[PDB]
Amino acid sequence: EVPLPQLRAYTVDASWLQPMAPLQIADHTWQIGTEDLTALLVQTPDGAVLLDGGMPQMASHLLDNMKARGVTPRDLRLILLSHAHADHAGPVAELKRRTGAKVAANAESAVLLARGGSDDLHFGDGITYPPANADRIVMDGEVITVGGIVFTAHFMAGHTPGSTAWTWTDTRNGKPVRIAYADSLSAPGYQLQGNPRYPHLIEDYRRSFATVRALPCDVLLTPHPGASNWDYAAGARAGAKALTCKAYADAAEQKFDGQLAKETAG
Amino acid sequence: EVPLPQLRAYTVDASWLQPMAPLQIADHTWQIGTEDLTALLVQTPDGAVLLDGGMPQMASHLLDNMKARGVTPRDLRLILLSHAHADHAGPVAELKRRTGAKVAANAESAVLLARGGSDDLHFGDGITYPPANADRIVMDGEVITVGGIVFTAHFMAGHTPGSTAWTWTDTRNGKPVRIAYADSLSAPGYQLQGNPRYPHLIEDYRRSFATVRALPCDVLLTPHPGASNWDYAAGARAGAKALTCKAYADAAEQKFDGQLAKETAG
Amino acid sequence: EVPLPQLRAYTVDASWLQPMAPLQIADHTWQIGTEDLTALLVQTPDGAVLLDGGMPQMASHLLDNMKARGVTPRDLRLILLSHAHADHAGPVAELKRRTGAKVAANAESAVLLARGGSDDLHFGDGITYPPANADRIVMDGEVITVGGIVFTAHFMAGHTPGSTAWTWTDTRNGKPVRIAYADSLSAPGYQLQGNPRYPHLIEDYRRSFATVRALPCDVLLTPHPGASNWDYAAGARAGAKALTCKAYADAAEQKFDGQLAKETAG
Amino acid sequence: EVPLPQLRAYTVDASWLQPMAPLQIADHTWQIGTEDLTALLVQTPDGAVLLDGGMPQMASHLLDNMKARGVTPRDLRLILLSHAHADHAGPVAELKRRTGAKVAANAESAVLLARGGSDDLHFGDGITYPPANADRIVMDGEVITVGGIVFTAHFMAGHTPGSTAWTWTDTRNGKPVRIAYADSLSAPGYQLQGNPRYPHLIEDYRRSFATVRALPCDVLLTPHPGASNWDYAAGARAGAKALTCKAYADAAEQKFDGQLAKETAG
Ligand SMILES: CC(C)c1cccc2c(-c3ccc(CS(C)(=O)=O)c(Cl)c3)c(C(=O)O)[nH]c12
Ligand SMILES: CC(C)c1cccc2c(-c3ccc(CS(C)(=O)=O)c(Cl)c3)c(C(=O)O)[nH]c12
Ligand SMILES: CC(C)c1cccc2c(-c3ccc(CS(C)(=O)=O)c(Cl)c3)c(C(=O)O)[nH]c12
Ligand SMILES: CC(C)c1cccc2c(-c3ccc(CS(C)(=O)=O)c(Cl)c3)c(C(=O)O)[nH]c12
Ligand SMILES: [Zn+2]
Ligand SMILES: [Zn+2]
Ligand SMILES: [Zn+2]
Ligand SMILES: [Zn+2]
Ligand SMILES: [Zn+2]
Ligand SMILES: [Zn+2]
Ligand SMILES: [Zn+2]
Ligand SMILES: [Zn+2]
Repeated sequence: EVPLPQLRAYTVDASWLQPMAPLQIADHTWQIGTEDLTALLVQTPDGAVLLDGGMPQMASHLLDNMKARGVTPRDLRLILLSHAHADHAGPVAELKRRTGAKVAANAESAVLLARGGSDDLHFGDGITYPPANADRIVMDGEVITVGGIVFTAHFMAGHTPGSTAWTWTDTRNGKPVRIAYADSLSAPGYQLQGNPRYPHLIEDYRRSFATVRALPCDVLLTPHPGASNWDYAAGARAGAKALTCKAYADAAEQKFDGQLAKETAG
Repeated sequence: EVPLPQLRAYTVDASWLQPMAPLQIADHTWQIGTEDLTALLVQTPDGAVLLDGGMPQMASHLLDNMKARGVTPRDLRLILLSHAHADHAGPVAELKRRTGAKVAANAESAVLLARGGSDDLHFGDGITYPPANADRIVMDGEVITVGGIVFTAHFMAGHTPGSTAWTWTDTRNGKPVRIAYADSLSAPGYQLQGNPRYPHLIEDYRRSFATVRALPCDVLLTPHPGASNWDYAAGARAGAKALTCKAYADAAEQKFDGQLAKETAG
Repeated sequence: EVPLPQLRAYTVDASWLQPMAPLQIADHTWQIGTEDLTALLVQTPDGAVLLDGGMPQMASHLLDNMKARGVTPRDLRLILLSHAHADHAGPVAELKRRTGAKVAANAESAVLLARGGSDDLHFGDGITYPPANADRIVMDGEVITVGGIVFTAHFMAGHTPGSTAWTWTDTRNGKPVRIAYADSLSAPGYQLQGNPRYPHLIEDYRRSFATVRALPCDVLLTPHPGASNWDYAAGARAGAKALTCKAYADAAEQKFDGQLAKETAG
Repeated sequence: EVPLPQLRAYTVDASWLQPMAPLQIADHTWQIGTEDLTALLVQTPDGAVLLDGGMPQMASHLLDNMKARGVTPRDLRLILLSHAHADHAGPVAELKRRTGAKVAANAESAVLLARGGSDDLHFGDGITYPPANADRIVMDGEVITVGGIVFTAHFMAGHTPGSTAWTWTDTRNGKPVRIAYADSLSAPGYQLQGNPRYPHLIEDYRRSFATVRALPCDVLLTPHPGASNWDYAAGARAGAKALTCKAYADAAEQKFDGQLAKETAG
């Protein structure tokens, strides 16, 4: 009579999967992902750091762009994550197999990564990806140093329990540039109020808005570039319209408050 | 220009996903999966055992058929696996979350289950599923006893390194029935000779043919029923045409030898 | 010349290892550990819950006391933890092997449990125990229900990142009794200020004092009974001198402030 | 009355813990462990390989000897294991935290490593150590190549299910030297016959004797040097009395047959 449905892969907008050549953000920091998914390469004299990798099928493209930058597989030392959803941590397992890279993440992100995004608090098994293990667990405010670039973790739970902003100082034109890679603050299709799987969701989002507002932030980047008004396809003006961290937090909070009101009405 | 491809879910023949009501094999043993994927429920006075669950989307159907048999979620004590591919272990993680069940498997199956079938020796990441942890590691020839039914593991590596046959004795018409749930012996699209990820593949398959030939085997069942000539949709004659274990092993070896010859020619 | 030192097991006060018979706390709640380590059995019509198990060598004693209470290994459904140090989660792995029990814990506790307490933020590898996997990850404020007893998690990070208080309502003399199993608030030998492995340690402890002060709390119990002024060897007056949650929090904060001052002076 | 016993660390002969300076075996291969535990450093132009690390407390000594050889923590690329007992894999977790090293092991060794040697088939929880994750699972006969040195795995189950011999070709005096690092073939205190946790133990040991006898083997090394008649404290004559692989296998089989006969008589 009626068979059970076939499994459905989550399909994304084509721009999320559109390869781009490396785009320089600061002296050591490059966008090497796709037009609409951030994957940041930070290059140091002592090896490279990758912050996010995008979707699972982006692994080979990332390695190609690393090679274009002078980074061989052995040179990739560290993978950091904004959060462990399939569209940001998708290729981590494959990257670990193909490079020297080790993963550092907080406990919440580590457990979600280790189950490949399955049993998501909001999406169930709808967006799974290959599981990976974290090599180092980080705590809030902990620093990790690679070739003299210091990365600081700032927990900003909400979009996932383990959502993290990463900050570091690079240079540009001889002057320091405080880069803030702030995580998503969206809640796409989430039940916000009275969620049995995330009872303090609203409190965590409100704290996370405050955390983002206060980040050291000359340049804001986000996992989805549109969230911070980056346009990676716009070349020399890709970052011209980027939001401040304050503006990003304010916009996210206004959207969140609207969603809460609609949820109450729905 | 050209975006990377969207992820593709592996889609299966519709009969693999066609629910069926429980079909009794022996006094305590029932097929509760789909028309073309085996999932065996063994019911004892001390709880139930599930051998395989089929595809990931079959979890709720399995629980429905268990309930029809008098088995509540708390009553499911043990999940055993033939091998940890998505079409047999697919729903294990969800079943563990929704029942009291613990998983027993050999080390090879446990590591493949824990990575959700990713980095498959032959399929890469093409057939992933939600990862799950094994609660007990079993060795070759080890027995597990549930409510007085004794299950014996017989390793038969090849289709996966961890492929296992499970045997137990049930009853029918007052007489013992030695049931052999023998794993797949297919090698679908595999590189058999000189495979760097499985150097002794051919030797393992040949040993596994010999293991299957020698199993205690009044009734053979297989994860794909067609492999042992079962027809789960045929009601009272579902098992009438079933192969012996000897015939199953011989047929698998003849097919394997043909594949080897074609590989040499290709 | 001089060999490396032998490994040293952490040895504890003998009272921590002194078995005791079950001591009833409320209609369904029993202390079944040792004189100086709490292990709480909550018995319901639908199976039993264990909160903490004490030291690794306590597994058989716990099972003996469960049997004395009418709880067989199959009847133990759930293990909850205060925190995943060796003196409270020590026997969890063995209990999972020997019972039907599944573990529910927050992500921080799950990752520490899965590494058997190794690489502790403060103790390094000095207090390891057999690793175990969590079956369910809980979020702050999440409830788990067993046979109609509702357990609520209240995160109180500090002693470990994953430290949790568990609350439930039992009965006594026909009246509700709100039981609070609050975790340790000690910091034994910890570097409190400027700790690179726990940068927000002090902030987390201060929040945890406030959490404990506000718990629903007719009866306070603690992993080390002396912390809440229980005397499990005192029979019918074991709980007579027990602190309120408010008094426990106040005492812990005063001790913490003294330790901070001594650290500044040392 | 009588408290439960304190945990007992397994204490080893002092020579197992006696540090030694690096002892050269061949052009790229050095013993860097203790007088009575092997830990082999293989140095290549593309990074270093460590085969075994000895006991848990040896991590810092290993890193000191690596530094003496010109190998920094970032230069250690790969850890291979003979088997995952505490006296050979003890420091692996710490080495992974402190170096760039990734672990490659077979599935049996990986699962035992991941539980820190707990629930050992023969020793129970008597010899635990800090758990570690494997980064790569290897199959029998699989090769791993580092800086042009090719390591081949030869499974030799028995002492543990995952016991592995590793072979590679180095040079000495301009000529190839086929090095065989063969695992332990002892069965210390094991129940050999009818062991429910290892039903095919005897068959596996007999196959492993045959595997060892046939290894490519100009120079045999073993995890316990005395098993192959090495004397690491004897300087320029440390390896003079070393057994062939054939002689090692024959001696192990004669000892095994004697143990079997004593077990039958006991
Ligand atoms: C679960 C995954 C597959 C998923 C699916 C679908 C959407 C998202 C978003 C998301 C939501 C809103 C905006 C608009 S905006 C100006 O940024 O508010 C953006 Cl750009 C992205 C995110 C995310 O935020 O990570 N994830 C999604
Ligand atoms: C990786 C998964 C998704 C997959 C995909 C596609 C096919 C299979 C088979 C398979 C092969 C041959 C036969 C014909 S026959 C009379 O049995 O020789 C049968 Cl029925 C099944 C198997 C398996 O054997 O498990 N798995 C497959
Ligand atoms: C790491 C483990 C093995 C360990 C070792 C040693 C001590 C503890 C304590 C601890 C500290 C203070 C008090 C005095 S008091 C009135 O309670 O402030 C108490 Cl009772 C217990 C704890 C703990 O609190 O869990 N753990 C310890
Ligand atoms: C479980 C651990 C802590 C343990 C404890 C105690 C002994 C061993 C041995 C062992 C056995 C026999 C020989 C004598 S001989 C000439 O080699 O036959 C040797 Cl040297 C070593 C081994 C091992 O073989 O790995 N492990 C032991
Ligand atoms: Zn997301
Ligand atoms: Zn996203
Ligand atoms: Zn298969
Ligand atoms: Zn199949
Ligand atoms: Zn503690
Ligand atoms: Zn304690
Ligand atoms: Zn050993
Ligand atoms: Zn040994």
